[PDB]
Amino acid sequence: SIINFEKLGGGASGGGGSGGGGSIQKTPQIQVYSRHPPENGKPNILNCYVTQFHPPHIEIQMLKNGKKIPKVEMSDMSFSKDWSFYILAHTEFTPTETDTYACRVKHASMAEPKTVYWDRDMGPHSLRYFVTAVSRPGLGEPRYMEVGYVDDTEFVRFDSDAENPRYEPRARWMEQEGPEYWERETQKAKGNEQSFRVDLRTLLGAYNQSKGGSHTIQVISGCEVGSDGRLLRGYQQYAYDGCDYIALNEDLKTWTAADMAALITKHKWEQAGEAERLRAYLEGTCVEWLRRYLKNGNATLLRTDSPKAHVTHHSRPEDKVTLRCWALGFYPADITLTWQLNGEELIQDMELVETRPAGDGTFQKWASVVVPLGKEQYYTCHVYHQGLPEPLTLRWEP
Repeated sequence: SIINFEKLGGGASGGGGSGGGGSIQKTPQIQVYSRHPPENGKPNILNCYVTQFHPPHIEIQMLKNGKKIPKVEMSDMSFSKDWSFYILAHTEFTPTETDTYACRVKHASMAEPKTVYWDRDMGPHSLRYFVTAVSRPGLGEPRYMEVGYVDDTEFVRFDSDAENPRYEPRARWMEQEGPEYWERETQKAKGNEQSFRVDLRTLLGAYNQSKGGSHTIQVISGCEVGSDGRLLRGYQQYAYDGCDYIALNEDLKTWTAADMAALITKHKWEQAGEAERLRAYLEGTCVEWLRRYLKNGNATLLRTDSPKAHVTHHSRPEDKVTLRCWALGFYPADITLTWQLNGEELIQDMELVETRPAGDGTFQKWASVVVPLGKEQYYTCHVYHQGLPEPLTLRWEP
C-alpha cells in the first residue's frame, strides 16, 4: 500500500538552474525489431521500444514504405530509476523481402521527428511505488499515476485518465485481494492526486514558470527487504521535470535537497517531522504490505524462462564478418552476453543493444563482434542467465 503523500508546499527558488526542476529534456533512444524471427510471408509483430525521454509527452508512429500504419498499439507508460520514461509501441505485420518499416518519434527534445528504420540484418525483495503527476495546460486536468512494483514487476496501477479511475491489479495473483482493498487503495490514490495537483501549482511559483507550460513531479517511494524479512533500505525520492528535487537519506531521519526550492520543502518537512512519519511507514507498514503481497505472488516472482540462443553470420566490408549472439525469450530481464577470443572476454570490437521487451512478457538482447573472415571458429559467445542450469557457450555453426 502506497503511503499518503504530504504536500511539498514550497514557495521560492531563484532560477539558479542547478538540477532540481524546470525543463532540461532527455532525448529518446529507439529500437525497432520483430517479436519473432522474421520469415517472409509469416505474420509477426513489429516493436518500437522508446526509452530515456523526458518530458513524458511523446508521439509515436510506425511506417510501412513511408506510409503511416493506422493500427499501432501502445503499452502503458512507465519511468526508470533515472526518472526517464519508456514505452513500447507495436503493430502486427507480415514481413516480405522488400517492404521497409520504420518508427517515427516526435519529442520536444528534438527539433524534428526522428525516424528509425527496421533493419532485419542487424534473495531480497522490494515494494516500490512510482508516481507521476503531469500538468497539461490546454488539455485538461493533470494526469496522475501510481504504479507499484514488487521486485521490479508491476503489480498494481492507478491512472487518472480512465473515466472512473480505479486501482487495478496488474499481476493476476493480485486478484486474490478483495473489494475492500481496491476501494481503499483507489480512495487513497484520489487523495494523493489532490496533493500533487496543488504541489504542481505551488512549484510553478517556486520556479517562476508560466501557467501555460507542462511540468512533472515524480516520486519513487518504498522499501527493500532482506531474505530474513528485515528492512535493508527505505526510499522516498522526488524529482521535478526530471531532475532530483528532494530525497530521504539512508538514515531515514534527514533530507537532501537538490536546489533552493527544495530547501523550502526540507525545512517544512523537518519542522513537521515528515521523516519520522516516513521512517514509521518504511520500517513497518511497507514491509508488512510486501510480505502480504509476496504471499500472493512470490512463486510467480521467482519464475524464470531460460534464453534460447544462437549465433548469426553477417558480411562486412573486405575480409571481415560480424558474429551476432542472440538471447531470446528469457525472463527476468537481467542477462549478460559476452564474446571471448581464446579465453579472454572482448571489449573493443563488440556491440550490444539494451535488453528489450519482446512484447509477450519475455526479453531479448544481442551482442556482436567484428572478426576476420576465416576466424569465426576462434570466438565463442557466452550467455549468463539465472534461468540456466549453467552458462551457455556457443559458436558460429555453418
